[PDB]
Amino acid sequence: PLKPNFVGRDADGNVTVDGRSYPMAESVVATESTIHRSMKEMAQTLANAYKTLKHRDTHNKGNSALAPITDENPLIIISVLKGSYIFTADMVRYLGDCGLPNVVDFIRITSQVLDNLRFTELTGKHVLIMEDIADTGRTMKLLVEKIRREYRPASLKVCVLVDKPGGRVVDFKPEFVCLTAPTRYVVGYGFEVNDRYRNYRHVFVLKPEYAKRYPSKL
Amino acid sequence: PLKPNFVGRDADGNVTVDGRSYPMAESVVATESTIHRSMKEMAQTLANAYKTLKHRDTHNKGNSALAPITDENPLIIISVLKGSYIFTADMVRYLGDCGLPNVVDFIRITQVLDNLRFTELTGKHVLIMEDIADTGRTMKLLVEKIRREYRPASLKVCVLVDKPGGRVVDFKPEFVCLTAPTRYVVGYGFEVNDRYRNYRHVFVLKPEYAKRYPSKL
Ligand SMILES: Nc1nc2c(ncn2[C@@H]2O[C@H](COP(=O)(O)O)[C@@H](O)[C@H]2O)c(=O)[nH]1
Ligand SMILES: Nc1nc2c(ncn2[C@@H]2O[C@H](COP(=O)(O)O)[C@@H](O)[C@H]2O)c(=O)[nH]1
Ligand SMILES: [Mg+2]
Ligand SMILES: [Mg+2]
Ligand SMILES: [Mg+2]
Ligand SMILES: [Mg+2]
Repeated sequence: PLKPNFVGRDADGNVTVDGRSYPMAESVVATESTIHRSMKEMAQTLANAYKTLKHRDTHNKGNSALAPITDENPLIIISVLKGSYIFTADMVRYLGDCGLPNVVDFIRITSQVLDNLRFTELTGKHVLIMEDIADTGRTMKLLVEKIRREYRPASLKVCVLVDKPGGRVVDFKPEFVCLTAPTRYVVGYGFEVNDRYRNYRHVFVLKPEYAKRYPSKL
Repeated sequence: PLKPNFVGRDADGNVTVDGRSYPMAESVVATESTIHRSMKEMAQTLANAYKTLKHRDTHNKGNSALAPITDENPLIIISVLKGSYIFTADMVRYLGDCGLPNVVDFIRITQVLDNLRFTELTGKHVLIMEDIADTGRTMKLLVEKIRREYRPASLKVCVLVDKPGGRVVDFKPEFVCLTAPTRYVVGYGFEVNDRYRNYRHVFVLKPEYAKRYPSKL
């Protein structure tokens, strides 16, 4: 993933990355190597932010003292399906590289809650939401409020792969931001049009003429 | 991921991979570079198996002819949560390298906890991506259910790990990355009460660690 990537155009005028054409792409927001550089650095930022904190001991319920973040009481990561699963898969491995014990549960929402968390012991825990992109801010603002009210974690913060601060309509600022995008619809590396393009290794601005390309329900 | 990993033992006799100690590990099943080599080879295998197949056109429903596998009508991948999500993340990008259009939806089972949201699977080629087959009961039941309820044109299973020595029902995955003995493994998607899931290598767990984390998450 961290081999340098070469952006160009083919003879048809389509964007290429490393010689492969992407007819749906207007431009390149970030290539694979750029994305993974930001994720590795972000994992270290996260390790540094969390590794000395303490929170409620649920490994041993007979204990009353707050406990360090360990395999016994790891950082709780809430990963928002579907858009975050690839991002989360790469991030948790880089967090392992940095020695930060964590466990992952998923929640699936619209942008409301389709699939609930199955972790039940979040009160008094350090909890980190891993989310694909913040645009108007409304989805995360609502999710953060929901988790805070239902569980009352010791802390609740958001890490996004991409922030689009130009789209904000509510006051919402993710504590941790890997990449920033212009105020456009992006696809690639988790981002999709009706699930297409999600498995690409780079993030692109979608051509407007592709926005309605796959209207048939899956 | 694909530079060869060094496997050793530290002064305490614990397994090391690239200088990092894993006290919960009895031994290494496969390191990261080996796993990713097997996944890249599997992605080519999958692309060869599917690239020329034809299935129902739901992109243009006015077309009665079967249609090739394309962005318009991709391979449907069902990924089994939670155990398959890292395997699936890596595999779909290798499938992209091999030019096989695909889309992923998730099903959560433990019993079915969270159903698919895709609904239009009739007459589609569908591939299940799963972490490990042991007794085979889990996949035998999932396959029967998907066949019955969705009626795909074809339904196959790709597992990261097969433990054929544990097979005790009529189930055989079509596509297998790695084959392992009948031992409990952890790392790279495999866990003990969610621990060790984010490690980059697959290990045999020490039996002493099997009950290390009894408390509900
Ligand atoms: N694929 C894609 N989805 C986006 C983009 N911007 C926002 N989203 C979607 O909208 C959600 C956030 O919406 P918000 O509530 O912040 O406006 C994201 O989680 C994602 O589903 C984008 O540029 N590309
Ligand atoms: N972590 C881990 N899980 C296993 C192992 N073997 C079987 N499983 C679990 O059991 C499920 C399938 O079991 P089966 O129904 O084939 O016996 C897997 O999806 C996984 O949850 C193993 O060696 N390690
Ligand atoms: Mg998401
Ligand atoms: Mg999504
Ligand atoms: Mg699970
Ligand atoms: Mg699974």
